[PDB]
Amino acid sequence: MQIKIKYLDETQTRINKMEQGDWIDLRAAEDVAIKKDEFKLVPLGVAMELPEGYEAHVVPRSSTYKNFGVIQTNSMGVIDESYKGDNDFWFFPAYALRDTKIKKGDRICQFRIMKKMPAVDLIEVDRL
Amino acid sequence: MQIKIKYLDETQTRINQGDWIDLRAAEDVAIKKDEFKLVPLGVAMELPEGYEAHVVPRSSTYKNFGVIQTNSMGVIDESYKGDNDFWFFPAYALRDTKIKKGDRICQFRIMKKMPAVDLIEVDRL
Amino acid sequence: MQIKIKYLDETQTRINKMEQGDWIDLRAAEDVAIKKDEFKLVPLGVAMELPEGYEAHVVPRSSTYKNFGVIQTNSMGVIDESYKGDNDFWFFPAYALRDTKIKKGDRICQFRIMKKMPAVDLIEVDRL
Ligand SMILES: O=c1ccn([C@H]2C[C@H](O)[C@@H](COP(=O)(O)OP(=O)(O)O)O2)c(=O)[nH]1
Ligand SMILES: O=c1ccn([C@H]2C[C@H](O)[C@@H](COP(=O)(O)OP(=O)(O)O)O2)c(=O)[nH]1
Repeated sequence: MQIKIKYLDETQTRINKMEQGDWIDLRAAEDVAIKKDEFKLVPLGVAMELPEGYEAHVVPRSSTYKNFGVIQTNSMGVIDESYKGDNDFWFFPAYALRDTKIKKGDRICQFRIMKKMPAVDLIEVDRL
Repeated sequence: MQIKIKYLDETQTRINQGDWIDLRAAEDVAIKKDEFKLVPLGVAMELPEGYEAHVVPRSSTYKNFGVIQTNSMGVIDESYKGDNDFWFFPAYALRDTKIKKGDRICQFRIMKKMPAVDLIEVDRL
Repeated sequence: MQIKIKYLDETQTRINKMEQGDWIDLRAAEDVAIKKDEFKLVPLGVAMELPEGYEAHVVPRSSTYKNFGVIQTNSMGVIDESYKGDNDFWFFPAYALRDTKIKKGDRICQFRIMKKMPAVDLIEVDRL
């Protein structure tokens, strides 16, 4: 199956090929400084069309906290197959636990795709 | 396949493919900066056999409410299916905040449970 | 399908799993004290060889916040099949929101396996 990827501009680092199944590192599109106890949506400089029936999950890297002192505010980001527009760029929602500087090109998070959940009928009941 | 849902009361907003599903606050919940509260979602559910639920914030949850989910991602097992097994969102407030009854606060999907696997102890890898 | 598990030493409480595919709790390998607003990588005292083509995901137990006042700084840890060396021990990255103590043996996080994402073609495009 395939992913189509548009970059914000020619200066964004092209990302890893995916012929092995490993999660794929995504990078800051520009310098971002965040003060302690402040929040920033860090641009990742990438828009994607994911295979039909799939979604992507985004979490921080293992060394993200050590190096940058940030947590991801939504825990795990979900990118649906439908977020496939030419302006549908990806962002890492960063809350800083300490004063920090993130530089353009720094790897800041990682993503993989997964099959979206199957067809389900929700049915209300009065008692389990 | 089917999920059976019981709602806490008649006032809870009935929920609603493949997309993750929005869950909502069952009552008003005020949380001060640096304080924690379990936010009731006013739903109990009987998931399909051999499936579990995963619960994460919505993308806009932090912008709108200034809360983070303290367990990162909640796992609701197939076996949490009793009549009193209502779901909760564990919220830590990074600023003073006010959640209102009915506000969408998190979202869930189901996923097949891990395969049968045997843990074997070895003294070296 | 199996997982090979090596323990740090004899004093580590062996980890049992449920026949059903429940997530599996892991424990702290030693007594760890963490101050408010400090970070510690909490050793779990286990190294594992996961089945081929699988990865593990590590999240906190629902009760970890209430019992120990810590969040997991990477949201959800990804353990690849490749992290199967004799000194590839697993850790829970903990940030304390209050002064806390975690005891040796305490069940603090939980894991399951999942198949790795399938081989996919990343293909750059000028517009979506
Ligand atoms: O974010 C979550 C996570 C879990 N639960 C439900 C399912 C869970 O079984 C119960 C509380 O479980 P527990 O007995 O505290 O521990 P365990 O998670 O091993 O069941 O709450 C939630 O409502 N929200
Ligand atoms: O929550 C976690 C996340 C990962 N690891 C392990 C697996 C990982 O391989 C190693 C850190 O190595 P890395 O090379 O910084 O990251 P990765 O292997 O994720 O690229 O720590 C943990 O013990 N706990």
